Amino acid sequence: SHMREIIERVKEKTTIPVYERTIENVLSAIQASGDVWRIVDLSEEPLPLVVAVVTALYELGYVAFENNQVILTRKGKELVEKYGIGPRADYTCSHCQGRTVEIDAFSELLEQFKEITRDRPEPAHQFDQAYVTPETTVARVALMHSRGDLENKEVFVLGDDDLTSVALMLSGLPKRIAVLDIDERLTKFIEKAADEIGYENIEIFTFDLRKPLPDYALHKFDTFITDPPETVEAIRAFVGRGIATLKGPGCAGYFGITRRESSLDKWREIQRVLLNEFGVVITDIIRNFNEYVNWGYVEETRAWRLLPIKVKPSYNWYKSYMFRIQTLEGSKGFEDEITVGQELYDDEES
Amino acid sequence: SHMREIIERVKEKTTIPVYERTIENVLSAIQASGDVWRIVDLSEEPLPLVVAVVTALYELGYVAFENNQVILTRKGKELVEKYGIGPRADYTCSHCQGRTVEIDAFSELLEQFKEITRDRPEPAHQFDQAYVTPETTVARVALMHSRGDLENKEVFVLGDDDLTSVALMLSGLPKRIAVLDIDERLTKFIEKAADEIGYENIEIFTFDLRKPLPDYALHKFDTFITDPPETVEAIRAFVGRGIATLKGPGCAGYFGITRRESSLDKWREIQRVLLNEFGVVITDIIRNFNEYVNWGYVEETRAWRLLPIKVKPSYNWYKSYMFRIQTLEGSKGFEDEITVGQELYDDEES
Ligand SMILES: [Fe+3]
Repeated sequence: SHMREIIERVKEKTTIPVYERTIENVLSAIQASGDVWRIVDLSEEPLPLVVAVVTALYELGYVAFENNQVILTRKGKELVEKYGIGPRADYTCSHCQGRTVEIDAFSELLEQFKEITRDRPEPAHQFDQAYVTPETTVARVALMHSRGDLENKEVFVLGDDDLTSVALMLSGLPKRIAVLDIDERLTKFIEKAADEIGYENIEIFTFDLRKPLPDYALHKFDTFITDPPETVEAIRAFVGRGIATLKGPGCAGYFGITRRESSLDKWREIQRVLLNEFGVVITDIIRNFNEYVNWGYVEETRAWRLLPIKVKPSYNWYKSYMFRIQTLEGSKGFEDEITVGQELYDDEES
Repeated sequence: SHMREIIERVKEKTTIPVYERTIENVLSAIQASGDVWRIVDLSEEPLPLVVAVVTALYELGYVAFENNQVILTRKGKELVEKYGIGPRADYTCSHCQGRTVEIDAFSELLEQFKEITRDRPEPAHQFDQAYVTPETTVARVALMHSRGDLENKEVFVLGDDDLTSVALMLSGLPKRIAVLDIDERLTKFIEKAADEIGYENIEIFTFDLRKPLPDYALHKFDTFITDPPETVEAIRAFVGRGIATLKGPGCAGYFGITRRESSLDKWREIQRVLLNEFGVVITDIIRNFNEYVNWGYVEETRAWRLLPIKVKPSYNWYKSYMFRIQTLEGSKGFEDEITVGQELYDDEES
């Protein structure tokens, strides 16, 4: 009863749920790659859970670390063989990078975005607070336009590390754009890009999000976009605040949810929030739509700290799914005070 | 108050919910195409609802029918300018048709599936009883394998007009495949294909789906795939039964849901069944992944019957979204006897 032993070992190391499928996913990934960052990517299990699993595996003799790779031992090869776990294949589409949309027609926008963002603020120095690639940004415009959520729409951008607002301005599509960010380096940069483009229908909000929305944000938008912190409670706050900015039925929201930091037991809870507390409908969930830029900022992670391989990731391993929602009769957002501080941003899953 | 008048007119014609966004979707579609089947495709509103809308628009002076095309009158154009409604754009990826998966690595499977099915049972002559293209079918295999849900897995195929089991047999991936279908022309053909391929791990079930699952199907599979009829009650039944065939947490379901026949209010109800009745998580929702073959079998539709345009579709206009779900701790299917009748394949959404 090999698998049962592995499961119990991993459970000693985390409170995140552990299933056989968990082990299997990791095992499958390992056979495809020895790179820890890719293992996390391919397994689509949360980072701390992969670290727990890999640790449990090593402890029990199933894996080794050799020439800086994570690898199956003789005993490991027997294990995957016994359970019929093959290496994880992938067929992500090479032109759209799995995004479902192609950006050929936004070639000029892409280029103008890369140029204008030459000296954008540098990212915060954590792997999970990076901004998305330019291609992601432009692919988001493409998506949102193709669903009819941009042209002559009033669009609210809640947090804009990504500089989605800049893209939106270069698109010429919206009627107006509001951005909420207290990062004054961001909002200043956004202003400058606006002045440079001559775009007049942009506004900067700086209210406290923990506080009820002001009357100039409440029910005043057609579409919002946000990237919430990966906790249920932050998703409720950020997405629910986004929903509360919407006018009424027929409006759209876009946001990112990761497999890197949120287990599928957490995803279930997030989905029940959206469908029961808010009463909206999820119209799209697109795997790895969002690709985050990698600067090697992983040195605080347990993966870096406590595992013997100390190789930085060599590609944009950190990706999130695009969720699209739409409002309907009886939909609602989250309008209460957000009464938890920095604890909003972490949970039991690290 | 133009818009409010149109909404009222449309509500006289249907019990499906009607929003300003509904009208907008349609109007947006009309400016992109005059082909009624394309209008339904681009608007992503259900067929009868689009009919209602077009009819209302026509009655109120905003649309006309000319050269077999649905077009805007002068008064219509003034309507869309006033409300800022532009033509619907689309950026679906050319290479993968939006599926997120490319099938170049499956060129041999594709060729073999087309050859082996040259003489397949001809479709039922209902636009919505069609089977999917070969490319759809191969793209499903790629998708399901990329998530680790095929290789040495036991796969339950509930209804198989699409002949997925045949693709799956040619792929060589699963440990075993069971198909439930009472259309003996199909199951016979599946047997013929299995014998021709030499595949021995295929089984045909024919039990009554309304009756509780037998002990040889209950909790015996790793993955199921089904295309349910589109009513809340039928998705509860078909998807729920598929879930009751799975072993436990960590198992996968794949099925199709359309925008053609199910309003987004309906999708909300559907996802509440999945998240609250079954306790499953939706890991992917990919628009138009499934493309159905068109043979012009639309003569029963209101669209055909009552509009002055009488052109048959010139392309594969009928498409559904791919949902993937995964089981988790506390997940459950639908194990009860179904007492409701054919009443299950019919809803007020026509
Ligand atoms: Fe593609």
